[PDB]
Amino acid sequence: DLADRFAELERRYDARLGVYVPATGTTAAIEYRADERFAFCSTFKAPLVAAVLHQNPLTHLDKLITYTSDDIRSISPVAQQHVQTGMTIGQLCDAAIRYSDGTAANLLLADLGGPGGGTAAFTGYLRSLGDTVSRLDAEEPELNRDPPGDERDTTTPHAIALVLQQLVLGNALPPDKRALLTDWMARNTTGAKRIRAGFPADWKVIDKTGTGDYGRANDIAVVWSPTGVPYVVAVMSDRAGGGYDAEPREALLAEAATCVAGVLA
Amino acid sequence: DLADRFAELERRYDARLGVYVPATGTTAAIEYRADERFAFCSTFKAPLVAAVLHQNPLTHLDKLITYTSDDIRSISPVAQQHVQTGMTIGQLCDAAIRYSDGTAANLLLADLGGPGGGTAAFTGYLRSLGDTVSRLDAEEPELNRDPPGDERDTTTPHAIALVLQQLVLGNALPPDKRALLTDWMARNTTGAKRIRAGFPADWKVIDKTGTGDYGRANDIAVVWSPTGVPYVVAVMSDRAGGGYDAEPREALLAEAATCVAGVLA
Amino acid sequence: DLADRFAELERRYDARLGVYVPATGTTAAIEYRADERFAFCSTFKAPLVAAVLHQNPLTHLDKLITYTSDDIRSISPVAQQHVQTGMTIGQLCDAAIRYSDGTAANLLLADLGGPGGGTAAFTGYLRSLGDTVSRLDAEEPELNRDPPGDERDTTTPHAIALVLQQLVLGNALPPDKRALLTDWMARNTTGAKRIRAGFPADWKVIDKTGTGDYGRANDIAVVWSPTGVPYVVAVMSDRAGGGYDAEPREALLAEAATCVAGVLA
Amino acid sequence: DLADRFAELERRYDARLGVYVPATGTTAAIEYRADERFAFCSTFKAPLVAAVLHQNPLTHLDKLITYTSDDIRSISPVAQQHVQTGMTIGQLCDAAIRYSDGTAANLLLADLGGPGGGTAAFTGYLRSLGDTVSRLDAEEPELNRDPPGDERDTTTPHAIALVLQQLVLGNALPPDKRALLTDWMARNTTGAKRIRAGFPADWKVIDKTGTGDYGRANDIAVVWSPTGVPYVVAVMSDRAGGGYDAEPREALLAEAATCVAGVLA
Ligand SMILES: CO/N=C(\C(=O)N[C@@H]1C(=O)N2C(C(=O)O)=C(CSc3nc(=O)c(=O)[nH]n3C)CS[C@H]12)c1csc(N)n1
Ligand SMILES: CO/N=C(\C(=O)N[C@@H]1C(=O)N2C(C(=O)O)=C(CSc3nc(=O)c(=O)[nH]n3C)CS[C@H]12)c1csc(N)n1
Ligand SMILES: CO/N=C(\C(=O)N[C@@H]1C(=O)N2C(C(=O)O)=C(CSc3nc(=O)c(=O)[nH]n3C)CS[C@H]12)c1csc(N)n1
Ligand SMILES: CO/N=C(\C(=O)N[C@@H]1C(=O)N2C(C(=O)O)=C(CSc3nc(=O)c(=O)[nH]n3C)CS[C@H]12)c1csc(N)n1
Repeated sequence: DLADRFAELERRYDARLGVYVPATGTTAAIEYRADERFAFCSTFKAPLVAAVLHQNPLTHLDKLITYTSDDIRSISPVAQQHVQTGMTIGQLCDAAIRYSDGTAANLLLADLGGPGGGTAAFTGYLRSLGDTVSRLDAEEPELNRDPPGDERDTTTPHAIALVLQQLVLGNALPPDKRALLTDWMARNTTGAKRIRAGFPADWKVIDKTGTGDYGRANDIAVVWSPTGVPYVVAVMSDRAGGGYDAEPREALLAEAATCVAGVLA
Repeated sequence: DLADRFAELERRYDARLGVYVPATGTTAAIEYRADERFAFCSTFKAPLVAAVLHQNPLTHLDKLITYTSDDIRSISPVAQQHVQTGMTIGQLCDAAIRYSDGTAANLLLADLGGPGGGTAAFTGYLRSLGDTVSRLDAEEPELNRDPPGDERDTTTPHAIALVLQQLVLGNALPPDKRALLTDWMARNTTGAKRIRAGFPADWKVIDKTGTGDYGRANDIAVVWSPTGVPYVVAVMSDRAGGGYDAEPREALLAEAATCVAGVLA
Repeated sequence: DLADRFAELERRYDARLGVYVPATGTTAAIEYRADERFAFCSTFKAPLVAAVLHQNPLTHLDKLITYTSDDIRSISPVAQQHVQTGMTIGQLCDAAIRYSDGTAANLLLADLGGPGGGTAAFTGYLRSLGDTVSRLDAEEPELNRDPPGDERDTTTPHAIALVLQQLVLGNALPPDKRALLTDWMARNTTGAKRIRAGFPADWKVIDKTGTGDYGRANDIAVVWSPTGVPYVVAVMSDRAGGGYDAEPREALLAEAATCVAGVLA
Repeated sequence: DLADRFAELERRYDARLGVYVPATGTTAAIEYRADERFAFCSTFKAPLVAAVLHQNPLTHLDKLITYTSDDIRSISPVAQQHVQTGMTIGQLCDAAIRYSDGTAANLLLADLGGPGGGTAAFTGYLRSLGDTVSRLDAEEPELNRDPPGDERDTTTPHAIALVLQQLVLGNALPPDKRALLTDWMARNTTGAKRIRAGFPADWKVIDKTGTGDYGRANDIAVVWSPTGVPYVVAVMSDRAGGGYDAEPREALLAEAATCVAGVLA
């Protein structure tokens, strides 16, 4: 009867909603269109940062990347402030996660190197995690604009929830780097109205948002109950019936999250 | 399946849990032990203030009540500091609700007058509101200590939820007096870890708690969704099998509330 | 002033105000009528519990005292609830401090034993702390009623501040017992509108209030700066010019504390 | 003696501190570097909203402003989530004040119109209020980065306090519009550790913060005594000797506020 409530939310917001919460020892998985494809949008920036941490000896975080105003593409609140100074890899990681900085993500992808500006290597990083479904094909901002049904730049709530589970709660990264990724998501500034708005204040929430055209609004999160039990929540949505210009509905993700909180409480 | 989650909570906390949320236009009633009896404890102080407001002109709120050190027979955080100054009816209403002041409640009961020091007149007021179930039989502090199974000083989640619905959302009180009751409950200091802890921060919660021996912990609340839609939530619990000294589990009420929030989201 | 502002408070509230803050390494002492005598009222209950703790092994805390309703004099919110059960020394300590229970204080005095119902031995305990000025002569409730100028049941802001400094910050008690006394004062329920109201919330305040006739209102506190630096604050007041029923003005004490906070910041 | 206490705070925090509290009927002005220039940082957003409120009917708040990803050039916690939805003038006012949203302020400056993207018209509004000292020369984020000694984008504690006094306590705005400005500042999310942290909990505080490079940390507030007596408090600081990256010290502002509270108590 959770599917009835999610399909109810879909009706309310004229949206397609994807929800996945991996099973734990105590709780069964929650699955609503969990294996349908949804566009990454900025949610790839969290595993992208893990890709950078994984293949680099950490001192790489201090490597200074310079760029020009021609490189500033999509919402980049931090990169627009540093054309003159450049930004270290660490600052690009910090910016890409906490401010969803689009230029920072492109520079970090470029740092992965290879064809398609780093997107083949980023997909390849996902494969190293066991995710054979997801793919990144374009950079910011084009990766938000693929039409509905196009498999490029998509993940599934199932696939990305499992990816995030390994990155934050599992062993994808050494504890060294794991802590840096976790802290950046914990101090994310873009998620206040999504999964975080749907869980009671005394649950801890770390998350990475994603937003794009066709009313795409995602949030992937790790949440901790007041007793300290972790759950991974992937909530993805789009509103393709409204066309390219369809507006994201953040309240859909908050309400879907509150529904999830009630099953996990 | 909500009932299954409530039974799991009852198991987790060694508690008996009662939940009632009255039906609305869009939502069905939520009922768990909705018609079983649970001890009022201080939850009676919310309708008590309404009873005093109901039978008195607003100007009665300024009447100064004086009392003695002999009247301090229970936890009275506000009245204890005012034996020498006296206290206004308004301040007793404020104290009974916001600080659960025990002496304030006895003075308001006496202000109702009649047999049992006001206890008969308070019950009759509940009866006048359609509450055929509830009964107040003692004053503070005895009304918290009736043994399990004793019908005295008990209500049901169903009955107290319907009482509270009429007081805050219905027309039991004129708008001026209703606004005073709502404001006192809105500024309550005792409910932070109960229904308020289980609802997301962007839901508005006004409540009146109750706590007693036998692990008794209640919380009656009016909550507003972020869209401004009101619901009445009565959550009552005790741990009576664990004896007189059983500790209340506030976290039980917070978790029950999170379960309810997920169904109302 | 500083003395101009305290004397302005005396004008505003038509009161006599005594303030003492012992010198530290960083701050000079604060003194306003610091050596004039003011009535203890319930502030003696904090050193009384220290007297009881010092004289006895912790196991003494479990000793059960029984009493009758004839012993219940003065404001005794806890002892009124336990005539039939009796109370252990520990809960008598708890009640005397956190609820200013007058009956609990008389029983604890009796446990000190000796002439005057324990008041000579309690006085003697203060002398062991270096306080040669203060004296307890009567029990509850008579100790609140001495006329102005009468030296009985009086202390000075100077003497009691240094008494409390030794009990909480010094070594009058072994760390075991020091923690019990400190925890009781930290969880006091009667001081919300006195020294606690005058200090910013991120200053930690532990206190013991005192209230009596002739507008007597005292508060003795240990406060901790946000960086963790402790100060002892004694604020004592009376309004004897207005006679026996002069009302205490709690707001004088909150304001005096705010003045003290401003010099300690 | 207050100036001595401020000079010590300045020593302790390696900071330059400016404090102004306008005179009242009962209290003298408090002045510490009241006429030295400090950078506005985001404290200008409070009179900015006042300017928008003043030269437009209330219904203007419903006007929908759309903007692009290119407009996100500073920390914009609300506006970076509404590139696709737009934001009303009302929502931009809310955001500029409560979240210090940088894009929101730039969009509001554009709504003021005129040369320099609105910076001339906003300064002209300060002139109409009698502020001959303050000037805004740049938009977000440049106005936070001017070097020490540069007069651009600066105000004084004296000037900003007098502006804020007129806006909240005077008659610069009609009461309908005055209440919106007051309410936004009352619900500000950024000031918990500054003037609000330095005042006792029972003082009402509404404020607008500013933070920038060179250790700049400002807070302008209106505070109400427990008696309901209002004061305007401007506290500004920088640590400019420590360079561009010198860290702001919020505790300096809280301690300065505690000093002022002690004088106003
Ligand atoms: C968790 O998100 N909540 C936010 C929010 O968006 N805050 C952001 C966050 O994490 N921020 C940070 C930073 O990155 O450290 C900062 C620092 S921004 C900055 N820091 C520098 O060191 C520097 O050299 N330049 N700049 C520009 C302040 S708030 C913003 C918020 C805004 S108002 C409010 N109550 N919360
Ligand atoms: C004879 O009465 N017995 C009482 C009693 O005084 N009951 C009253 C009642 O219903 N009250 C309420 C309230 O409004 O809930 C309360 C709960 S307020 C509270 N105090 C805390 O210290 C705390 O940590 N959390 N909370 C929530 C105070 S007792 C009074 C009692 C309380 S616990 C226990 N074992 N007995
Ligand atoms: C800091 O003080 N603030 C108070 C306040 O007065 N709280 C008190 C405090 O510490 N209390 C305690 C207790 O003694 O533990 C209790 C428990 S009283 C109690 N416990 C038992 O186990 C029992 O068998 N019987 N009884 C009667 C609850 S509130 C009161 C307060 C009132 S409303 C609110 N939010 N806080
Ligand atoms: C180029 O601009 N540089 C800025 C800047 O954008 N300044 C703005 C300004 O005045 N702002 C304010 C505010 O309203 O006070 C703030 C302070 S609020 C805040 N910051 C935190 O880091 C945090 O954890 N919690 N909270 C509540 C955000 S930056 C913005 C900056 C911020 S810190 C720094 N070193 N530079």
